[PDB]
Amino acid sequence: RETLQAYDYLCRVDEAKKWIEECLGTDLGPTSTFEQSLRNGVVLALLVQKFQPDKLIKIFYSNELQFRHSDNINKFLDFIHGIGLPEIFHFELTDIYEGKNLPKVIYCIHALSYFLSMQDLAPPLIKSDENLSFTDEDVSIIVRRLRQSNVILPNFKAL
Ligand SMILES: [Hg+2]
Ligand SMILES: [Hg+2]
Ligand SMILES: [Hg+2]
Ligand SMILES: [Hg+2]
Repeated sequence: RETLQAYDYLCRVDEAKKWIEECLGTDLGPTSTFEQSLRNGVVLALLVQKFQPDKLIKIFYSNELQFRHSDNINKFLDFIHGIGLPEIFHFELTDIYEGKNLPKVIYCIHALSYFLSMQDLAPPLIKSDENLSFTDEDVSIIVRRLRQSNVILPNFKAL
């Protein structure tokens, strides 16, 4: 069933969101729109900054003029490649910039969080509460997205 699959994925997104919220110490909006909110690269770039306090990272989020998403996105990619993590754990610019594989981005955040907490450089990702749920609207939206793509959801369990 697509609904059950949608339910599963929404919990993974919620877990990734909560982990970064805890890391950035800030509120990051609804889970149903979290993936889309990552496309401009700001949040991921802030994650980098946090782990590289000795480096100044120019992050762009101007509301007066359009900024280059890839600039913030490449900051995150350089970081996950720079710490030597396997390519299988990452995502590509297109996946997030064009939103062609947002779940991969979420999987990437899960992977990163595991490696980092494992090296205890950060608190661990936390499995969603068992009673954690979402509105049918949010779930149906996920189902529609799955019906519009050929994307296959990543293997979170194996993490
Ligand atoms: Hg779930
Ligand atoms: Hg965290
Ligand atoms: Hg933008
Ligand atoms: Hg990653």
